[PDB]
Amino acid sequence: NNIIVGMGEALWDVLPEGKKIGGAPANFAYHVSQFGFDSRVVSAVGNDELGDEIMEVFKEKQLKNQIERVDYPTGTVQVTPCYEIKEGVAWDNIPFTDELKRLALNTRAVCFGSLAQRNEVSRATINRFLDTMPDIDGQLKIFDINLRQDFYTKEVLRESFKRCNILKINDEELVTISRMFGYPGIDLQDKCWILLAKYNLKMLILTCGINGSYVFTPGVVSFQETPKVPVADTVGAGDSFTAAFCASILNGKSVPEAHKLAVEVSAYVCTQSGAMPELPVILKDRLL
Repeated sequence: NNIIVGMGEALWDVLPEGKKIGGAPANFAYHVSQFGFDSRVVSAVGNDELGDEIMEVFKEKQLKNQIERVDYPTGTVQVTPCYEIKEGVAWDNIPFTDELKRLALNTRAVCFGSLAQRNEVSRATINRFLDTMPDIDGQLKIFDINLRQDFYTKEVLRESFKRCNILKINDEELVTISRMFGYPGIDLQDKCWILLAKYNLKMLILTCGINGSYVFTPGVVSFQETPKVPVADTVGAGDSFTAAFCASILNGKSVPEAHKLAVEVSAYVCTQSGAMPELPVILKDRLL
């Protein structure tokens, strides 16, 4: 089966200058659909104006979804270089429905993060989705760990490492994990090797910002420099990386080919103001 799912938060980044849609899930779903995949955003919003607004934007972007309405406000991040991630919100309460069960059974690749597991309701839904979803036929379960503030526990991380088969992590988050799990003093690569082997990962993607990015597979490292481009805004670039990497791997590309496309896609997205720019056709051609 066939469907690619981005699952987690969907919210408004409410800046003094106005508000903007945010959420790694929708961004991943969007970018994977640029590469011809049938994608769904799985989240929840409130029966409120902000929720209606989100749903209209996704309609406008032609972004297909299985978003439920729940009895909690649509999520927001109040922005002040500082972020208040409002709690007790709709995306903390994504329900595990009969329909979501069926979606999980039919899902080819999913990407999920840590933030949307902070609350017991969404955490339970996410884990049940993953445990329902098959993986014996090359399906991808991508944990784009994305640590936010202090919204993570050791148990949430450990269970997610167990459920995923691809981890995407940055070099500072890798330091944090290594501290939590008792190997802080070793080499960067050795930290990655532990995670790759311990959790039987197909791949581990390590991003190091201006210092490039790595993809680890057993016995093999792929490394790419980060291009310097004229940044408009980096919003959505990391999600577009994950989406392009996913698309490439599912298309049958090698890891080095996937890694290269992911870097180029991220670089392009950084040149654009919004999180969901239409991708260049010459980058889409890479999956021919």
